[PDB]
Amino acid sequence: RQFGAMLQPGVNKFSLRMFGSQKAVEREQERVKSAGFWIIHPYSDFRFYWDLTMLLLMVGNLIIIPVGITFFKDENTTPWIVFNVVSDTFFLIDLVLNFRTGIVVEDNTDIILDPRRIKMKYLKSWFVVDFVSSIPVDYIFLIVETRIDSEVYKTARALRIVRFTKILSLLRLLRLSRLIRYIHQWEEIFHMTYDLASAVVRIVNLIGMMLLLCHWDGCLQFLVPMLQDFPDDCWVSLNNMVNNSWGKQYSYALFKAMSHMLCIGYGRQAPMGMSDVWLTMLSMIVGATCYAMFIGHATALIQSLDSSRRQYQEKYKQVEQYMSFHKLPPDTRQRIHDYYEHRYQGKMFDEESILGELSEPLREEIINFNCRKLVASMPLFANADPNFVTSMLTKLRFEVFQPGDYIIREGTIGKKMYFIQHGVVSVLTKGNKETKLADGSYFGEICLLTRGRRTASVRADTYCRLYSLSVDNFNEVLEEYPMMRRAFET
Amino acid sequence: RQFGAMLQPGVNKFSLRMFGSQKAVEREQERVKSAGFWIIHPYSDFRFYWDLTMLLLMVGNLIIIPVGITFFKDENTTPWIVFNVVSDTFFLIDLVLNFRTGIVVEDNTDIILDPRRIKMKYLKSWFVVDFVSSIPVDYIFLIVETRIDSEVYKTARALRIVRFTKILSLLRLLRLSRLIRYIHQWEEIFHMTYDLASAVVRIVNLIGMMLLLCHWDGCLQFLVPMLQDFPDDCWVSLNNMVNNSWGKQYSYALFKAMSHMLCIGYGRQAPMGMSDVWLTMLSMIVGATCYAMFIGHATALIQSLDSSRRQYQEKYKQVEQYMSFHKLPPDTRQRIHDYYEHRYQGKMFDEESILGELSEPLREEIINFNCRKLVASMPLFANADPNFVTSMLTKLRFEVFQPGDYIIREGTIGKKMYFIQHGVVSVLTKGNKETKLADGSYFGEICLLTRGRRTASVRADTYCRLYSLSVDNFNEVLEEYPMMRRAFET
Amino acid sequence: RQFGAMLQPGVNKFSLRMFGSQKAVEREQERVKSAGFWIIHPYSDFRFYWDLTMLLLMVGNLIIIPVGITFFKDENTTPWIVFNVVSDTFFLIDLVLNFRTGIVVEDNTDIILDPRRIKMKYLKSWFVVDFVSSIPVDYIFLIVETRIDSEVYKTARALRIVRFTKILSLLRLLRLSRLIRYIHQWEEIFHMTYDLASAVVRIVNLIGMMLLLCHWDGCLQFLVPMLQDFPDDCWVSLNNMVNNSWGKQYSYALFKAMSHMLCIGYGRQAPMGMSDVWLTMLSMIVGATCYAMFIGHATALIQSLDSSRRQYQEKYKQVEQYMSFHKLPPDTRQRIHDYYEHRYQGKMFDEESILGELSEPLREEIINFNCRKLVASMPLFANADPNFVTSMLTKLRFEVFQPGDYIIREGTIGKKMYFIQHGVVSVLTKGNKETKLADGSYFGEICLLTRGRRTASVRADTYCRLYSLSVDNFNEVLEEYPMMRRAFET
Amino acid sequence: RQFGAMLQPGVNKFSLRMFGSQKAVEREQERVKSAGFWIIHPYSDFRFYWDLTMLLLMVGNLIIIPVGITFFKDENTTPWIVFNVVSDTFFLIDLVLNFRTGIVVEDNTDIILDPRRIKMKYLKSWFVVDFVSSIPVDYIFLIVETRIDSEVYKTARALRIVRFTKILSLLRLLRLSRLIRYIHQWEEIFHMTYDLASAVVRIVNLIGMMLLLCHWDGCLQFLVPMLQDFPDDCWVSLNNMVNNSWGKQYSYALFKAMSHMLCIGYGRQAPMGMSDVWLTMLSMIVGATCYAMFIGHATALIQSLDSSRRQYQEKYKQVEQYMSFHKLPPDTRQRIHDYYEHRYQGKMFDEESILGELSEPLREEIINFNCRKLVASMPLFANADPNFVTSMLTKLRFEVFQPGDYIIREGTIGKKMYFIQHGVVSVLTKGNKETKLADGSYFGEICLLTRGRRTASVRADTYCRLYSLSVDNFNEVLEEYPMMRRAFET
Repeated sequence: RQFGAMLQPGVNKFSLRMFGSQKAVEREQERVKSAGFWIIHPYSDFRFYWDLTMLLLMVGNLIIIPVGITFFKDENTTPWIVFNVVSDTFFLIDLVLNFRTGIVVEDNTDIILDPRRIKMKYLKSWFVVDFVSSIPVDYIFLIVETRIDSEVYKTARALRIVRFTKILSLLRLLRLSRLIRYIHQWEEIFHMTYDLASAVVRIVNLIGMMLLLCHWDGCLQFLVPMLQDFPDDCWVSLNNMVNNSWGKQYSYALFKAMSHMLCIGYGRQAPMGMSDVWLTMLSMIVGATCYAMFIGHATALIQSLDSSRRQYQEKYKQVEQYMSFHKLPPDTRQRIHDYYEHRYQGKMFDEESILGELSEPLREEIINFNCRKLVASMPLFANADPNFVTSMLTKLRFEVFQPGDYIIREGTIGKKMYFIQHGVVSVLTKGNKETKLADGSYFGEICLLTRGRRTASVRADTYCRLYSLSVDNFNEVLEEYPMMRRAFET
Repeated sequence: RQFGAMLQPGVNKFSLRMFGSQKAVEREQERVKSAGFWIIHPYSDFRFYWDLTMLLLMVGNLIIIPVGITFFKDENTTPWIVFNVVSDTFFLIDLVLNFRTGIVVEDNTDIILDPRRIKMKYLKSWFVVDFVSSIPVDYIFLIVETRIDSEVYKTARALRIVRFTKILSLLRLLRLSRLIRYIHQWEEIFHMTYDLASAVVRIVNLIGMMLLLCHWDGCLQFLVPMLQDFPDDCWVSLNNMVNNSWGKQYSYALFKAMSHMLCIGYGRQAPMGMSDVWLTMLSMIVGATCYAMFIGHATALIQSLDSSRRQYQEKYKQVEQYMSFHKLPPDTRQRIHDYYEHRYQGKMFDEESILGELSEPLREEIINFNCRKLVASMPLFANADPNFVTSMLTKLRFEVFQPGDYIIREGTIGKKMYFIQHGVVSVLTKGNKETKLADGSYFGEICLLTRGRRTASVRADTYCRLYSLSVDNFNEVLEEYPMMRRAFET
Repeated sequence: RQFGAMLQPGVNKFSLRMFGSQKAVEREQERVKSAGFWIIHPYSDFRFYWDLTMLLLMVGNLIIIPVGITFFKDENTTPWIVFNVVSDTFFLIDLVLNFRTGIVVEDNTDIILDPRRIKMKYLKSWFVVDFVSSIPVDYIFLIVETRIDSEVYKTARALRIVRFTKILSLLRLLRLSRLIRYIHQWEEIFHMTYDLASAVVRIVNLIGMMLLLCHWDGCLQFLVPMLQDFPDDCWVSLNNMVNNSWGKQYSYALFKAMSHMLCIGYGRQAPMGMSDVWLTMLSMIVGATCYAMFIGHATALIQSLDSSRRQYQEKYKQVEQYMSFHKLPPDTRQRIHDYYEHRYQGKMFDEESILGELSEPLREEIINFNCRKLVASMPLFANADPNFVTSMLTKLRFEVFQPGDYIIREGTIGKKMYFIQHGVVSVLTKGNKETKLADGSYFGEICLLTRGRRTASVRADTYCRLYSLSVDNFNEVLEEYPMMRRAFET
Repeated sequence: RQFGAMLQPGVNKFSLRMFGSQKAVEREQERVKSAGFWIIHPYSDFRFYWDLTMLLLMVGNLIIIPVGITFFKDENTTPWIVFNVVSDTFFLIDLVLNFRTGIVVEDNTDIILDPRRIKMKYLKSWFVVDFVSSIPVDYIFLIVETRIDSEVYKTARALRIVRFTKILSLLRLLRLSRLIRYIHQWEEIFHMTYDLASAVVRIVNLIGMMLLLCHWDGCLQFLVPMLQDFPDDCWVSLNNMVNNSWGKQYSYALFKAMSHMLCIGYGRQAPMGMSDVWLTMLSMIVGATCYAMFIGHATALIQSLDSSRRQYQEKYKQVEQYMSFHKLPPDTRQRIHDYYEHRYQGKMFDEESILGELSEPLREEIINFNCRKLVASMPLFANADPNFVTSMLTKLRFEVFQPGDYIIREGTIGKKMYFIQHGVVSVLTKGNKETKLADGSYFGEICLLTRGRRTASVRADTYCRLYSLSVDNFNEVLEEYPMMRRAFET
């Protein structure tokens, strides 16, 4: 009874992350607990360990089945039959426990209590191939022949029947369907892989798929000549590899299939019999098409890694052509380039969209973390309450000046007041000699309470990073807060 | 007379879909019925079955003509002449009924009653090649020779004349023009294919076109050596395939042409005579260029299948670089990632454009289906009339909070009221212990009629999916409806 | 004197198009006539015919020079020296008249009267290579040897000197610089080619460039073995092509170079001497890199032909994922698909940008051509003056309803009035039986003068294409026109 | 002591550019001068010359190590040991001075005074491979064998031990890690290379990397047969290259590796022993995959050079489909094309974004340089002060009319006044005969002070480039300046 608890998802970094909170974990735990009979939750640690063992089984079979069919004349030995029957039992349990399982759609739990509803969905999608690739069809074929024909050994049928055994045993490698199914599942369901698109994981997927195609192709290149008992014009009988060892035969047939794949050649020579020509042609067209598609795939998947730099390069070419179209002096043309490279750093983003997409809690977390220590330094705001403070902070603006600008103009209208955030400025006066501010200071206070002319003029001494604060936004926030609208006059 | 009714489009899932309503079907039915003489409507079931038979004919001819020209020495037998003449009659009827047909431009009916207007358009576009590829030009050439030269058998001309027969019979495979024409027509005119761009259909189109080019190339590789009567340096005479059977000759010449196409080799060896070198060169350059273009095509057509996921990946890289550029704590950096993955689910869309593109009926169908049961639950709105209801519902906003947010802040200005749509929240009070709402409830009613301070503060206990409802939009809709503007005070 | 008039641009479809008006043609005619000495205007018919003859010369030389150097032992005959000297005279006149010519930058006339200013620019860019590839350097080398060495025939130097003649005569094929220069000039300066990017022209450019590289590569593959006098391990001496004819030698060396280019093989065999290995390696790497770059080029240039359809496919995938994310009934999911396919027709555009980019004259030409006959049909507007009419028409909106919509709702607020433009609607009333309007009618008049409730309700009977006309835009235009603001009340 | 000054960055075009101002240069100079012990600033001329010498060393070793291992039987001579020990000393100093160095992150100085903090970061990243590739591991292996085994010469171990010496000496070519590290550093840190993405530099990087892979592959193809002492089926022993010279052996093994890379063939023949087959297979798959990835890379990097022209082509195809969708007369369809080609010149930009991205100083520099001489020409503005002038100039608009437009309409409302900037217009009157203005004039003055009807109507006689100036923007700027609001009435 207590072992029936692993069949429901638990507290685990993967479940916790994909759910968000332990409360959500127990939530589904109960959503499954709506069940009467044991239903496997797809995220239940049981099914994860199941699928791990079954991934090992599927890979072992897809690698070992063809090599055992084609090479190893008289393949039935005391082992390899234990192997096929153990694999068949595991995959039959896979077939059964496949009906009684939790499906997931849209990341929304689809656990379907109705066995028929899950059974119907499985029947539609994959139960047919899983059935055809679960039962040892070759063994039941051999059986319905051994009983019917006593003279099978004496008759030519047994040779036909051994050829049919070797051909029908090839069904077992439709389990590639389950392999790709469970891999896609436990890679997109997997979160640490769902991130970045995991170009490493995806390209290793692709390398594995090409290597498997090439290895099955090699075993095929050797199966088809063998079935016809090595005619005098099959490569196995011109390369004189009839009496060789299964290592050399496999290695060289894999050589041929990989030649055809990369379009580098045929092998030691060019096909000479009709079976060779048609196999070479099928393998050339399939291998070369698949390889070129895989490489177009990986090329696009790599050139999608520098997207946010290609986009900055494009936006700067547009700035270049605007500058040209107005024929700007090559002094301003250099100031502009400096400013761009020192604002977008070879990577584009948008502090307006990327804040119109976030929710209000996240908007406020970023805004607060940015402007807290800055706006808290002023006395006229730090004394107010968080309502007014963090309803004002949403009017701040980002600004990246350049060494030499007149962030303020002497004796001029100062409609906005600035809050510095980085770099260092130097306020200037005709009378006063020098003064500086940096890394969290604030200037321009003479403008907020009353409008007039600025008593100074500051200069960016390095790449300052001020935070703007206008007055129209100010008094719009202000008229919402009469409480502090009254007290500012004094 | 009654059979002249199939020449006009009818009620049919394809016609119904491409027209929209049975009224539109009878509409055109009459637009064609503007005719006096039988005019084929391009969508008339007659022309569809016509084009089906003619597609079968064109494919049969493009596959059977070259193989019959090149191989089969003394090709004229009791069959194959019946074949050419039946094909010629069908294609001549195609030529005639091609003038008297309905053309379609922009999906706007172009049925042109004026025979001259349709005849002139056909003359301009394709009547010339269809004429050159309809009449058995080789037969009339042979005839204007048999009568003129009695000593044709005795003279060397007959050998010249049999070579010219075999060359001029090659015109019949300009019907590829009609094949691609009718396929493009009955694939874009076809709607279930016009959807998704039908990558399956398009890639099968491309595979068919490459296979046809490669098969014509094989027949050419064998035609050109044969015409010169197998010189001692043509592959047919070094591979010792003069006395072979037409199956082996075809299979191996197709082998060579496919080698040249994929750039895997020449064949058994490298060309040795000048005709071989120049054929191999023409075939190499044409095959390799065409194959590489087809594969660039299919690569782009496959990488256009994950567009709406590549675009989410790009937008998230921009969020990454915004986060970096402000150096956010790796707690907020994780909250943001969670929110994104749980709002755009690896697929981008825009509920603002995708509603500014739809018409007003569809805007209202989506808005209604979304917010009906939600806004109907409140008593203060369900009692009003659809005018006010569905003129208000256009101010609702979508919002996806995160487990732990303070969707409401305790004792704070509640300028907007929320309508929940999913998940589950938990209102909280200092005095009250607990309370919940979920899956279609509504809270925040104390704010609409009168403005003040919220008596509570709620928390997202899971990934809530509330629907916002402000008050400025509210009273803007309200001042449009004085009827309910008066009654809300009580 | 009168022949000095062709040196200035004239009235011609190319000049007329690239200038806009015959007044602009005479404008520049005078801008050049600012000259004292004959200056060639780059668009002067003289320079166009010049460049045509010179394009013929450059192509003839790039094809004939290598074939004459490598093959044709003892190449100096009574012809071919006339050929080199005529080509040298034409190209020297090209060098001279290259200084005295009109340059063009930004499509802004750059005709520079100052000979020094044009001379300085030419010196910087291309005068150096044009000088090195104009004078017969091999002839002056031969001359400074014939005079210095009487025993040249007797000495081994003459063999060295004939090798140096054959190598130094290779300079003449730097005229490829001029070829690509003049082609880019007379293709982008050319307008009918500057359109569409002329994918045909550009891909033929690329095919020509690959064919030229491959042909020079063939001549090189034959030059380098020959210079060493056919060592016993050069392909020319294993393929036994020493005593062959220049046709076979050229054809097969071009074969080899094209093999290396496409990466299909080497030739009859694989290199065996060190010169062969290093030539084959240089040619493999250069040919294969260049070919793959050309094909990436042409692939992108073809996949840039269906841009405005790929973009519709992307926008519709985003509509698909919006529909999914709200789980819409598969009835609305089909209405939406119908509307999209019947509004954007598989091709995206933006009637807002494409009207914010045009000038005001073009804005008014399109707006007028669209809405003239429609707005003129109403009596209350046709009686007003073009000022009010065409200041109102800028408030019209485009709208594509769908068979079955209630374009008007019965007894409802009709804030906008519609002008039909296509399709056919059917107004409905409880009392009135039926009525129709189509293809240029207008309805909804009861709303403009006075606001109330609509006395009817219309339905889209086919895919109507109405033109909206609101009342807020109406009275905003109205308050600008008091003249007609007064008279509407009656 | 004074030599300890080069260890800090100085005044230099690279430092000056990457910092912005000499004040910033001395700023960091002091930020480093926060140090007590000599710390290498990564931009210190010392480290730049260091890295130059070390780049020379790394390239020399990556080219000379493999060629010395594989060929040159009995490689230990009086030279080459001096070479390995000098290289080892330089690279060990690299290892030591690697701990005591300035790191840079985000272009923000990361100079870390704490030796442990820099040491810890280096330990994490690359100290491990740099240690494994710094010490002569093969020499210490040989030493711990020479002392232990006196009978090493007599025993079979010495042959094992010479094979292990030749294998373990291969560690030294992990310095490719440092090579790519220092190249990426001194190419992105390098600014003149960081511009344009420097497609030239990047493609030369890629060509160098492919050439190095191919050269190591050649040396490997020769190392692996040699270690097994040239079995009777290694290409070195079928191509009969055992007794050859190291030049021929190297050149032909590089031939083979480059064959496998481009997928052109194997070599003189196809592998025959198991070591040959497996090397050829490893080299085929690695070389072909890497080459195809490099070429996808370079293709995308070249097709990213015409981005701002591809984007204009796309925007114009959208204009084409808008024109079609409204079926415009092919006169307007030509006017529109002329206007586009003469406004966006085959290159797109956005004078609104590209001015919303710039700071306020740069906004004002471009605006001033554009409109200074234009707005200064008018008397009513030039007499005002820069405050009003340059607060007005931000309302100017750009506009490109077309020869024949009525920039003004006769006797019409002239809500905007124009400032010409290029081309030439011709004002017209019923009474007045003719008049012109061009290249910096100004017209439309009768409208600003008082509103009425224009007394004239002008025409674009060429492609004018006026600068618009509305009146609503005018009086909005005006009500901000009462000073000049009063004086305009007179």
